[PDB]
Amino acid sequence: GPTGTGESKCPLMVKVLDAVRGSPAINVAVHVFRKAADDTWEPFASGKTSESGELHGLTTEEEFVEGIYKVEIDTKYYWKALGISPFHEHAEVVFTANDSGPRRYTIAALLSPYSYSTTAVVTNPKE
Amino acid sequence: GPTGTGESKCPLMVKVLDAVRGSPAINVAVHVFRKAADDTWEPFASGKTSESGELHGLTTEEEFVEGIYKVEIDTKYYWKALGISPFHEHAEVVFTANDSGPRRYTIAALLSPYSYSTTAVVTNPKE
Amino acid sequence: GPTGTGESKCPLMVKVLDAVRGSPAINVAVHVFRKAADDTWEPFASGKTSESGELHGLTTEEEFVEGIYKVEIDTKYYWKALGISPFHEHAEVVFTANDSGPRRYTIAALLSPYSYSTTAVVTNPKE
Amino acid sequence: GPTGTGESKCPLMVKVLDAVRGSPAINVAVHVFRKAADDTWEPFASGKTSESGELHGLTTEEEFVEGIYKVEIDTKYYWKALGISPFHEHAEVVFTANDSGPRRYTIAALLSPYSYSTTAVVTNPKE
Repeated sequence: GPTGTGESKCPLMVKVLDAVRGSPAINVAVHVFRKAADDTWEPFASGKTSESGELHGLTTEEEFVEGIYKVEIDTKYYWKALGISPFHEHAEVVFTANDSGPRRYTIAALLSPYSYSTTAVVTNPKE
Repeated sequence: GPTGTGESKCPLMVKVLDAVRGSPAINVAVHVFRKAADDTWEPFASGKTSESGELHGLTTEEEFVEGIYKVEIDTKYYWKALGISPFHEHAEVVFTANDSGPRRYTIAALLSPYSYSTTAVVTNPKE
Repeated sequence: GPTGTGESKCPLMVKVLDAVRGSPAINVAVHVFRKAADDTWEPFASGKTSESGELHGLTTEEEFVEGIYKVEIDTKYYWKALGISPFHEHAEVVFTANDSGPRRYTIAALLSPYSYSTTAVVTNPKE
Repeated sequence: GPTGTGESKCPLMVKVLDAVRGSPAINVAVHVFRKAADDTWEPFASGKTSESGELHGLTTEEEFVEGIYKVEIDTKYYWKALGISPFHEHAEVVFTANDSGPRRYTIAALLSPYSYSTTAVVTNPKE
């Protein structure tokens, strides 16, 4: 649907859960970078998790080209605002998106102070 | 809404993901038991995961009384149909539901052959 | 020797870690069970996790035969001492032991108030 | 001694486990980095995981000072040897080391084609 920037049929979605409260991790900053030609990391998109703990509308299909991306979840300020001191500075996820035709990626993350898991769920663009 | 048996505003929902394929764990058997008065386990409800890897309509609010329940995910036949031999016979989750007023429980599970994580997300009945 | 029910060779070890504090879980109660004839759970061995979070010397090679064992780790109380109300009554791991050999089974567990991940590390013994 | 860059006291250990095979991950490449002045990543230490999946003797107490270190574990290739196409380029763990002490840091990681969980076990040394 929408082309350029925005939501569209969300080709990239992020979900954060809180393993200490058993609730969605609300208002967590997410920073997406893409591997640019000079090998450095260029800012691709950014956003905060909603009440449901999800971040949609990060990019559109026409913008989400092949490449390597890194999803940075700023987990530390999340715990610090909770008064808890955490171990990691953030949690990043690096991958090759789109090198065999367009896909949908759902990057899910379970959080705890001294531990974290990440899972991706990829699907082939359906109606 | 609906009272007795069925879906309603789903007071108990289950979600299974596949950590080896990066996809929803489809058609996995889920068996829910409740701690009956004689301490044994009585069958409460059952179902299979859908295409989205979720199981809804297990019970209604009026039926989901306080108590201890065990959600059995029959992970082994899941992997065996995939030709993979797994380590656990199944994955169960035991908890005390409703001892402080009604809640909604989303039991999520990430699966792998020799490992598995489970997370619950509980919320207070909203509109 | 010591054999019977003690370290010796250790065919089964239990490791419990605390994901909120970033430390091992000391004094968690663990109760191993074996599946009996009339399909019930007969008490096998038990103990408490040490200050390093590992539980050694539960059974031995001569007594540890092929079958279905159940490792139930008592987490609720663990969290309770910590002044934390957890979601689970406990954590259990149901598996078919031995098969083609006594080998070595390590059961790992990572706990959070609302989550637990488990892993079995079955490796070949030589000493 | 050995100090400098070797076991000795081991302020930082790396543990890599394979959740698909139920075994430790042997020969995974791990590269530790330290955050430098001009906020970049200066190579610190590196090596390969042993047959038990642990990587010992990376740095030592005198050389391991307060700061931001980065443990990047090269998983993609690991899975590749296994004839499995993974989702991640690698796994990294970004953390502030030392603070109030050299202590001991254990970085645990559990891998799957589409997932990885990580945990830091920072415990008090006495030997």
